[PDB]
Amino acid sequence: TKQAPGVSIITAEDIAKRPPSNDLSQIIRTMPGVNLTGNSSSGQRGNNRQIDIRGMGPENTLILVDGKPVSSRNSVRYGWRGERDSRGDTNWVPADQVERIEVIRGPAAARYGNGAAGGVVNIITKQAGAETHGNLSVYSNFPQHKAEGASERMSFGLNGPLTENLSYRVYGNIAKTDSDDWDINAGHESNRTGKQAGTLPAGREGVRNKDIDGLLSWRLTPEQTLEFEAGFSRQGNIYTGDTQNTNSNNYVKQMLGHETNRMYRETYSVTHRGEWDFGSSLAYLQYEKTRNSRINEGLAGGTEGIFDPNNAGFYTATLRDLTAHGEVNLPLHLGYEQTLTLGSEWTEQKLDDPSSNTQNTEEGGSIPGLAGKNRSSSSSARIFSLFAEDNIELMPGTMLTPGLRWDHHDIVGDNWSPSLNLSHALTERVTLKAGIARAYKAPNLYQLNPDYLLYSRGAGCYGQSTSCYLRGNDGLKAETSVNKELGIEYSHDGLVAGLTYFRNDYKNKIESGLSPVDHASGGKGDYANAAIYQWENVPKAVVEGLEGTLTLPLADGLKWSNNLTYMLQSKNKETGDVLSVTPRYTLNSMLDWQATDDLSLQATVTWYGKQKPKKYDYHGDRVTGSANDQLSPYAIAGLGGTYRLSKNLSLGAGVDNLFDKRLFRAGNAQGVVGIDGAGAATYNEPGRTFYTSLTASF
Ligand SMILES: O=C(N[C@H]1COC(=O)[C@@H](NC(=O)c2cccc(O)c2O)COC(=O)[C@@H](NC(=O)c2cccc(O)c2O)COC1=O)c1cccc(O)c1O
Ligand SMILES: [Fe+3]
Repeated sequence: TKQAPGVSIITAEDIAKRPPSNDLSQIIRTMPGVNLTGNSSSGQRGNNRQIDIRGMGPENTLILVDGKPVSSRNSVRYGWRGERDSRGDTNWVPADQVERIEVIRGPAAARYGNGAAGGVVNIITKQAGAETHGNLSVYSNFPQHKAEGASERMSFGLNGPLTENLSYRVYGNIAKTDSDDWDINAGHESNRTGKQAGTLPAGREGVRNKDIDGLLSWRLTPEQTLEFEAGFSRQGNIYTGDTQNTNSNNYVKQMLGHETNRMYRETYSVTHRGEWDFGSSLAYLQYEKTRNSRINEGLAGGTEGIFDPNNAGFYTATLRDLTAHGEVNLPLHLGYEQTLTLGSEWTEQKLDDPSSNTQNTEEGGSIPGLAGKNRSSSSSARIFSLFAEDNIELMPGTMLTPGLRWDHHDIVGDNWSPSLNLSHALTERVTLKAGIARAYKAPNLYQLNPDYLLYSRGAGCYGQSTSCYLRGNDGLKAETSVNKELGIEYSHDGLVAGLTYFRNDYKNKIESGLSPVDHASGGKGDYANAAIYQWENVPKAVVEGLEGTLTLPLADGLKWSNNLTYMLQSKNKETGDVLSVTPRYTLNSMLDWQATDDLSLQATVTWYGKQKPKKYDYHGDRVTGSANDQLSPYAIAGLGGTYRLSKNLSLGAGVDNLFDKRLFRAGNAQGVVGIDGAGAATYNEPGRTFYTSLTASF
């Protein structure tokens, strides 16, 4: 099965029958437990949604490629409301070179450590064979409404042997998703008056991709393998008017249709793999270098996250991320039969950002200990980590898996993340699973940095109208979460029925603070002597929900599958507001008809439940009017198919959103001056869209 309790596999076959436009989030999000959301509740950058596991936010979803971390979004400014203007990190590997995807949710993910408090998504690539193989994949879609951006995608792969002990695989992808038209939300925008009249919330950003990966596998002995791989990728956007607050100016408009951010991502990795008598061994060194070049934005008030016209032009933020990992695996023959794993891990994150730390203090007054001009660009953190797993067979069919992970973060201090995972055959058809772990979150380098400084004259300040600063805070604690799950699954002859309950108790969630810690001195007029807030740890928050699956084989050629997410709770227990905005439930339904040996056909439905916006504004006050708007439940249906022409050639074709259900971003969630709020209506849902596809492979 592709769904056990806590875990989902997506195969290459699934990727082909629900072909993604471009980013994998599209298909990853259809698993149980998984949503596609922003990180907090502002609605800012709300068309830039990313994979969210059990409502824990997408910063707590750790993305791996072939077991190796992706850190690139940590190169984008982390803003006052916990969003980055980033597309996330699931669009680095092209869909057609993926062998499979693993999604691991809650207690089974905490053993991976930093940033897995929601879970892990591990994107696995196809590997070289016994003979030389390769493929050519093309995809092209066609929206009904021309406003919306079409997508085109071309990718190859090519792999095989060279000597008897030498293998290679390479692939390369070129793709484009056109942006939505700059005006796509016209007539649907929130009410905009005075200076802000005419402003627009934006449609989906476009992107251009170039990815090129090369790998050599060398197995210098029967027991010993050595891999070298390098990746070069580049995403450049197509800008369509998006700004943090939905305000506009002339620089914004000048840039409509142009590249305004480009991310270059380079990865190099050496991996040694060892298999002998006492068991298995594995170690790797990865260097990820991310360059994030974008137009300078402002860092104050309504000017936070809009192109700054006084400082026109590009800056480049640089992320050097360094990862090395070691492990061994020992079968142990003892009074209980078992498997032991011992490992270290070391990472370094260097961040150079010459832009984010440049807000100055001439208006709100200055801040003792913080220079107003030429603050450092630099941040870094190292975590060292040790861990051990034991995989214990109590009695055949029953497994107990304890592990301990310890992490030393060189600023925040020591973390202890223990875990315990149980599975139990109760019957030959029924299996009970339980897991309880404490997962780990390192503050990001923006939260942590006393030189990172934002400003507002009042509207964004919690509990007051005066000017205020927000400041990074090196005193911060790590976020930890006690992720519980209890689940039960019937499985027999492709009949599958399972239901899991999960609760994550969430401690020290980091977030812009509520009380001033101090006041600056000096500055101009009514803004002088502004209040100073920091990034704080929220003492307690909770998420809670249900994951279900049901799979029935209607007849031989024909399979009916369903995945269910239901979100019971999502609560900042300090403020009482919600953490993320999710749909109350999500049901995904596929019917799969294997009509002939050669022709497969697929119908799908997704039902999304209601969605509620935040209740409180940036002041902490209760919102009014269109800031309260909710999104009603809706469903999206789709048909597609794949017709095999030969061993060497298949064709695909279908329609996403059969019934043309469309939604439109009206703005951000709350009122500001001149720009009424849009509540939960913060994203654009695309309409009917035809697509075709073609895959040739030897
Ligand atoms: O969405 C927000 N703005 C909107 C809506 O607010 C406004 O348009 C006005 N605004 C206030 O009167 C205000 C009254 C009382 C208190 C204020 O802070 C006001 O701004 C004017 O400000 C501006 O025109 C611009 N703005 C600055 O230059 C600025 C420069 C330095 C410092 C600033 O604070 C600035 O606004 C752009 O502002 C906007 O478009 C918004 C969000 C989050 C936090 C904010 O502070 C926002 O203002
Ligand atoms: Fe302001």
